[PDB]
Amino acid sequence: MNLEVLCGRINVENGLSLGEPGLYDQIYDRPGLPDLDVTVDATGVTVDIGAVPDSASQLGSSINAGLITIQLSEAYKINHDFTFSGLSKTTDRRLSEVFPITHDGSDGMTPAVIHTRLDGTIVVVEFSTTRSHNIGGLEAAYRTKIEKYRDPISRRVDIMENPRVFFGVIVVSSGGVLSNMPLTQDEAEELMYRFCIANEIYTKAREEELEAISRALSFFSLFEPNIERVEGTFPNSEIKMLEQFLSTPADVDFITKTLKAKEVEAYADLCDSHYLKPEKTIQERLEINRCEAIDKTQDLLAGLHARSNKQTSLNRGTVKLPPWLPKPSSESIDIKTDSGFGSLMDHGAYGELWAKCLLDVSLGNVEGVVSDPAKELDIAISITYRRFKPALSSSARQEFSLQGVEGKKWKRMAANQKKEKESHETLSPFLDVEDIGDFLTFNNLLTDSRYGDESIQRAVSILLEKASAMQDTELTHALNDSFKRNLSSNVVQWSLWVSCLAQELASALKQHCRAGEFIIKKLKFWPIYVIIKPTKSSSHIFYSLGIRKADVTRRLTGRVFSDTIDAGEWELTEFKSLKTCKLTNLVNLPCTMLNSIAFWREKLGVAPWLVRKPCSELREQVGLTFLISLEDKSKTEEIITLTRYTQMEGFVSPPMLPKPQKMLGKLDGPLRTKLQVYLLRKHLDCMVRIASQPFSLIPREGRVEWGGTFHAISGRSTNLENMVNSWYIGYYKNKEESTELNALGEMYKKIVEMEEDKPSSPEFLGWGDTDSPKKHEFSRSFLRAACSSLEREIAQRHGRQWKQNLEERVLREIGTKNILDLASMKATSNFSKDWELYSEVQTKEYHRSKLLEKMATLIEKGVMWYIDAVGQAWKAVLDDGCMRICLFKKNQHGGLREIYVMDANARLVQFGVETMARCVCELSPHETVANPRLKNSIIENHGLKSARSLGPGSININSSNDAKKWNQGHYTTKLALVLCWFMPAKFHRFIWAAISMFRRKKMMVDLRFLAHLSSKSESRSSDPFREAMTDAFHGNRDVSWMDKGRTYIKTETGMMQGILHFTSSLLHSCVQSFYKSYFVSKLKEGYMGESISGVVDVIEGSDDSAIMISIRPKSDMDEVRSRFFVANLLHSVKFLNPLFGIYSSEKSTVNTVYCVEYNSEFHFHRHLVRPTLRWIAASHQISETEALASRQEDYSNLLTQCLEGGASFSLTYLIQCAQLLHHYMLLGLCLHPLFGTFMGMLISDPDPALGFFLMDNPAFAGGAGFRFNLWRACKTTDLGRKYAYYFNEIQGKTKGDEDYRALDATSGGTLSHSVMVYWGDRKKYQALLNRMGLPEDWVEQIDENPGVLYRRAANKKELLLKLAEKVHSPGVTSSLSKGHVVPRVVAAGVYLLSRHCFRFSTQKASLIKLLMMSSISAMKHGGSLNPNQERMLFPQAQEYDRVCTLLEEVEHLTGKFVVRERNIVRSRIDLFQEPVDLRCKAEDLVSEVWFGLKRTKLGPRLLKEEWDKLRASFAWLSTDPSETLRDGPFLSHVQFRNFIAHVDAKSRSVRLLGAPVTTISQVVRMNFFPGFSLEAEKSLDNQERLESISILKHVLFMVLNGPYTEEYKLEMIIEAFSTLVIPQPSEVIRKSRTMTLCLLSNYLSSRGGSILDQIERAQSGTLGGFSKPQKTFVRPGGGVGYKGKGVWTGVMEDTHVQILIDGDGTSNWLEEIRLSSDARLYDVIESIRRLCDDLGINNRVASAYRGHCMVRLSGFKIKPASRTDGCPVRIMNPDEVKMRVRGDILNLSVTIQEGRVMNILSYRPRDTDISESAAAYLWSNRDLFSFGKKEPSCSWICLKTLDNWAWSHASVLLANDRKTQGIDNRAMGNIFRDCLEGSLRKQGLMRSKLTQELVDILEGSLDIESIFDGAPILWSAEVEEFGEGVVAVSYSSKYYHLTLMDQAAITMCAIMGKEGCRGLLTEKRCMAAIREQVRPFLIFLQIPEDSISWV
RNA sequence: ACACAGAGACGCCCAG
RNA sequence: CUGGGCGGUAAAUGU
RNA sequence: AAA
Ligand SMILES: [Mg+2]
Repeated sequence: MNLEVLCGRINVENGLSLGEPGLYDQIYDRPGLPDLDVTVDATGVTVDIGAVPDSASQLGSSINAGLITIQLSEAYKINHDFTFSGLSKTTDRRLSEVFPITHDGSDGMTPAVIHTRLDGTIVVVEFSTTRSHNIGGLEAAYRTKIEKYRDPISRRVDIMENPRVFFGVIVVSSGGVLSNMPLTQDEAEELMYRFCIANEIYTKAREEELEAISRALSFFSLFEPNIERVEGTFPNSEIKMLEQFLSTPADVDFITKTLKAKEVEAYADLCDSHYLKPEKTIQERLEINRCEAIDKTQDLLAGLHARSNKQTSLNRGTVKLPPWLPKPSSESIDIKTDSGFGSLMDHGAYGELWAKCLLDVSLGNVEGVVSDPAKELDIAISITYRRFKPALSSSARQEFSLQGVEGKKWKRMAANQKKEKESHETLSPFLDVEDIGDFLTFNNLLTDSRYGDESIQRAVSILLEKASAMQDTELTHALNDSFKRNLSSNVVQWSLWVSCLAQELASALKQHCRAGEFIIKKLKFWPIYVIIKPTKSSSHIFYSLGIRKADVTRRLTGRVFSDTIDAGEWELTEFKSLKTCKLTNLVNLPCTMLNSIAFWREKLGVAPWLVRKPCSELREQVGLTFLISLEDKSKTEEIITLTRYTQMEGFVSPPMLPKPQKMLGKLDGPLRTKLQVYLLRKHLDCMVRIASQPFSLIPREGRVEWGGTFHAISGRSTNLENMVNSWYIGYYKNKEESTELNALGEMYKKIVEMEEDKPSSPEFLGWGDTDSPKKHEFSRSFLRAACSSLEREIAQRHGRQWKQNLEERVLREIGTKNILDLASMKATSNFSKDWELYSEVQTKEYHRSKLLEKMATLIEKGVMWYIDAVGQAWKAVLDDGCMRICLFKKNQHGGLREIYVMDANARLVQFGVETMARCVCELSPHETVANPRLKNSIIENHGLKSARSLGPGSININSSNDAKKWNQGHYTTKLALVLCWFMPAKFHRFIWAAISMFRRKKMMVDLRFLAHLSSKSESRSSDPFREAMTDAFHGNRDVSWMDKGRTYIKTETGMMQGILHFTSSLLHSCVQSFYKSYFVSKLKEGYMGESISGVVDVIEGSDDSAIMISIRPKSDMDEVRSRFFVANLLHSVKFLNPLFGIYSSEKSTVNTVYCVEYNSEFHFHRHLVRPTLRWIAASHQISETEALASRQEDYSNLLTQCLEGGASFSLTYLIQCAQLLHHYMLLGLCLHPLFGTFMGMLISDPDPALGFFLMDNPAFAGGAGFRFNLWRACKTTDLGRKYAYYFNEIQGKTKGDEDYRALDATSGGTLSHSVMVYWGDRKKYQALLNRMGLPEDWVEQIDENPGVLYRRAANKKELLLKLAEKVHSPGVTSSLSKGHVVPRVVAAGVYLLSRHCFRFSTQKASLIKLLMMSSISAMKHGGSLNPNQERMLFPQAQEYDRVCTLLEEVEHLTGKFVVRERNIVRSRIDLFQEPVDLRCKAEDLVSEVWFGLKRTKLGPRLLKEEWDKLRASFAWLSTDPSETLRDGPFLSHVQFRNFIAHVDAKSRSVRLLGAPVTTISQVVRMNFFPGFSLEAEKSLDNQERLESISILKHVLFMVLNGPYTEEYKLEMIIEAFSTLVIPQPSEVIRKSRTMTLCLLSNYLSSRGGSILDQIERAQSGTLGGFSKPQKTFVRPGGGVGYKGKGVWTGVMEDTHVQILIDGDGTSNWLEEIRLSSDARLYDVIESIRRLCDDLGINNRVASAYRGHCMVRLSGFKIKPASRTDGCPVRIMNPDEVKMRVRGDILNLSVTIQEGRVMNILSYRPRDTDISESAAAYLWSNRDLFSFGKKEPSCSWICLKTLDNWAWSHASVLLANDRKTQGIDNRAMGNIFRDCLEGSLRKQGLMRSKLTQELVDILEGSLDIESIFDGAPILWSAEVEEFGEGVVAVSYSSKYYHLTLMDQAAITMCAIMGKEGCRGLLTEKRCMAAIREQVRPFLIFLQIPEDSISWV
């Protein structure tokens, strides 16, 4: 029907109305039904509509014969949208548009139809249907639909002017129609007919949260893929296997037999492999092992030498660059031919070429060789190369073509063929690697060059001193001098000119040249000339070097450098080649060398400010780093990398021997470089040395240390940290390198090798159990047992209802997904049927498209929910029959990895399974890849459990594991069985089909690879894979994985890398749970039927795993038997691992005592080591961005990540200096002639996002972010004037200057003005935009409806707009193109200074022009920032000021060297936290004001107040969104939203590692340099005026927690508050102790008057507390949880509220709300939500009260009173207050009535708020307060130690009870004893005070004593536990920071004896002559003298 | 020179 | 043998 | 007293 006539026949009067319900009934007779054929599939449901039966009543004319399609998701609401088909205009609007904003929370609610009438009236009609036959049901539905809408519509119309609205509702059932809408009878009859058809079709076919749940549930209920088609298509995809796996139980007898067999096999391997039997001495055993290792190394060397040329002596250079080190000079080109050019030609073809090259340059035309500054200066304020063609004689061309400059044309002749045949040769191990050996130990790299006076050093020093102007202390000068000394060196200058050469080559990389011509160019500073012959930009580029040979002042020593040809006066070099990938390391060379020098000098103990000769060890590390960076080969990295695995075996304890000869499987391979031969020889020597003897464990007092550590490459013995960091030297290589076509055959070899052996019989692939499986089989019963064990664990931890919660979570996570979430920049494959066959796509080019294009078509098709697009993708995959995969290579710091790109439909299908697997993995207590908090929890908390259960002196045993081929080896049926086991039986079909689609993998190959492959039919070659591939492609031989003439490789086994990550993690978790259950079951038993006591902890990731087991022995013999038993248990795992599909790798290290590694984190007892070299190396991998500020912020992020790995602040400062040098070099330092003018002009105006580089304070360098440095710069230098002018123009006070104003604010609090234009990907990005076809006027459409940038959005055009603004994002879309960032940045930096390439935020101007415009600019504004502007711009400026004022306490380099702290743990230092007074968020405030949706929890009155404050800040703001755009200085709402969202405070948390732990002062004193203390010098006058409240908190803590009576405490509090001055309170909504202190001071001073008004104003109208408190529940080590039934009573916005709460165990919940007066309720709701989330209680728990009330409240959302859940909302003097002090609690208690206590404020001092600076401030004012009179005060009130006579007087006070004013007895003694005990434990002596069996789920031949002889005994060592759980317990004492008894213990230890004290605390023994002196300390210990027994 | 237990690049398209 | 015109790829799953 |  129509709506126009229906709305026209409605008369609307002024106001609101509801009409009267008109009950309608059927009148005309009804025909039966048209034909309604309905079928269901994955696409949808098809509704075939037949012909309506004919009748005279014209019923059925609305329908039309045909077919109707409905998607599966919305099949639940079929009656509603088919009975009411039509009659709706769609484009559903909300109440926010036509009605104004009321801020009631009901704005998000929208009706079905909303009609703006032709005369302006508003009519809203609501539809409702029901399958009932009673009139009462229709009346109930009508009343419900009336009442759920009447109240909010009334509230909306009782405010808007001239309201004329009408509300209607239509209820249609199968028995009648009830509606207030006047309708004709025929309309009712046709609606009845449509309802009958709708419910017939439904019977035949059968809040946003609830809608998503219903949609997902309906989809999974109606989804039915044909199982038979899957079984006919995919192998081993029968549901019978799944049903059998879920049906039959396990066979326990088979499990027992298999366990016994594998146990005896493991025992046999352990006994025979490690030479256990017969009896032998340990020395004999290690000698036999060493002989075996020597034999294996020798036969490997012989086998490697067999397939090689002999070639004992060979001439080659590992470094291609010459060792020249010339002095820098000016940029003046000088030929200066003195001996004549004639002496050059008669020295070879190189001499002829160089003579002919220099002769042309001698004949004028010097332009092009050196840039002209004049031309650049006149062009900028308003790339020419010197090409030449020499003679090129034929012999010269031949000799040059030998090097490969023109190798294609000169390929035929015999010399080039000989060279090509010789190139394919592998060098021999016996090559006499001699020069490399003595180059490392003896080199002159670290000798000072005495060059620190030239122009480059002058420029960098000028820039450094300009950057360090803000911080002008002595420390900065010392660190700058150290950096300059590092800069002045031979290696650094060599790297500088090498990097200049590399930048020049990268600039000249893309310059096409004709045949026979070259380019000559001179470097800017050094007198070095290069001749460049460039080929294609992707291909090689050639160069030769020439020097005067009279200007080479210095030269590096060593023979590793390549030979240089001498030609008379000039020295020349041959033609070498590089690519784009190899230029990365050459550019970043000087920064790399500076970082390495600083890092190793700091690590070797040399202080930065000292000057010493270099050590022998230092030169080895720096030379090795230099050689590795220069050679840049992939094979060289592996040898150094495997040193970690071959060296980790030295920690293995008895009875296992260290066997590093397992690593020979990867050391084999070709050796094409001399350096690789040297590294292999040193690796074998280290292997032999490791196999000879293990590492020595020395159990000293308490601590555990390892001895005999040494460096792998050079046999020098070092510390442990040096070895761990030397394990990672191989990371000094370019991670990304290009792949050539003769390569890439290794990938296909890795793919096909596993697939060759697949068991043909499928009986052991899930069908049945078997022992001793093959390379792919597994046992079903073991999987059943593991799944049952993990299910038992989950049911134990997460209760018995975990399955239903998991189902609801899965449905919620899958129901809310849109297509726009899936769209991203990730690539996808276009491989299809037409690409399969060759010889038809040979003359075509294959390309990969982004997922954005594939999702844009789906979005514009008309689907938005992800749950709608799964069916089409699944059907398309099933029809195609195979998953289609593309391949490429990802190069990493390790072995090569194959990466699988995936099709779009396959990705869409895989997303849901990945989501389900993640949801299942979120519950496991062992898995860590989805629970990142667990990896730092399981390892650290093992010590606590070991100490708590077993007791003190436990012995730990650990094992670290890995997997050979995790991606391969896994048959997908196992994963499917596990997932279906862990699911509630409704997802089973979908998971089974989505897994079964995997086993038809078809992987493409490169088309050029096949194009070169098809030409050749004979393979030759020495490897079988090439012959097999050639014969299979040509069809000569037949293989299963590839057929004739196809472009795809077909496999059947394995899962790809990462595609099924979470499912593999779940399987690994099941296996580890089974292992733990088996281990504890066997640990219950013991040797000879004993009972070994211990604890087993297990942790795992994707493939990595770790087992930690600790036991406690009582004697020696049982200790040795227990350790042998544990060795057996840890050795059986590698034989239990063939069961399932694990196949544990060779890199696993087993049976180590006090060490365990997991995810590259090494725990060595209480010393935690993290390799920081891997982060220091990666400190220059910046990303391409639109602005320079983003480059600086990326530098800051990399520096922070480097600091978090663990490094001193001096090292961080030096790394920041290196980053500054790198940035300034990237900004055209050595590529543009006008950089000197640029810096000389820039030093006047330092400006971030303009060219200047800000630098941090040396004391605190990495913790502070970029905003802190911006704030310091704005408050220190002239940047504040420009920022003030910019912000004033933003305010609108200063108008004009349309193009001068800055609007775009980059993330990080940096508003920007300009952006560079020239992007290489910009044309590609434009093409990408063209091929998707977005609307052009997206900004015009987004300004019309701005409410889509703040909501989820539902309209299709809304989604198109959101996608359009997603593509046009400034950062992500333009930056994720990626590539080799550094070479392209270098190439663009040759013209960035002087060329029009910057765009305003349309004239394009140079950087110098931008500097001139900024000169005629805000520099003339001359105004500073006011506190309002600073508070708006920096929302955390107070924390910045506090940190800065604390920071300047350290300004001088004075300190003492101390012993290094040997207890390293992690920490979480919180700083720069979110402000408490801000009370709101800008974006949330704007969203709530403009669109009325609940973002912030602020009431409408507070919203009005904050809006008035913001309007005071910004004048052009207004409630109407459209008014703000034109009035304000903004172009579009996108820019406004970006500007608003960018400037908002974010909390900054650092995670330092070091000694356990103001705290900033402690971490800046300890971590400045290891073994050194910074020793800050404080100023007295600062802390009293900066934070006087901290002194008050200190005094309050030391008074309340102290030995004082209550009256004395009251008087002390009164006088302390009277003496100090406290600022006035600030209004906050979050509870704070500072505000309570201010209120307490104002109350006791009585200055504010009515204290209740002040309290309610400070807490924003909130008053009250607990009338009946809640009884406490003792918590296991924490504050007592308040449980029971209680009441919260108070006032809130002039309303007498009363809240009833209840809780049980975990949290409290709302029970009942009683309120005095309704008035406005919404402010009450927001206030009570703030109270609830401040006190931690929840609203989700349902209430049992079913009685009558006014409204319901559930989940902090208002609900109609008809519904039954949620909390009911039923409506029901300053002289009385006083001071009351409880135990460590202050309260302003004021009882409401007699019989109960009513307190309204709280304050408990803690252990944090104690400062030594506050104690010193109290010491200066010792006579001011009353505490200076007696001895307990001035020592307990202040913080100081106790003197000898002082503690003697204290002891004689202790001996007698006496009576002293407010001093007390027996409690002062308690705190004294606690302080003395804590002081005792710090120095030593006194020790710090501190299951899923398998059954319910289901000898003595060795000498032992001899095989464990010669080993230390560990139970007699008394070694402590490790982990942060133990460490944090020892600091739990409240009086930890007390020095009141340290000197007492120092004096007592000497007089008593180190062993004597321990005997005293155990046996109570002492001798009399020292008893006379320890008797005062015996009364301090409160131990009687008659009890202690004398010796 | 680069890559590789010899699968490739060492310019490509034209026009005469 | 000359002469003219140039543009690529590179990017996978998760927190 | 605390999340
Ligand atoms: Mg592995």
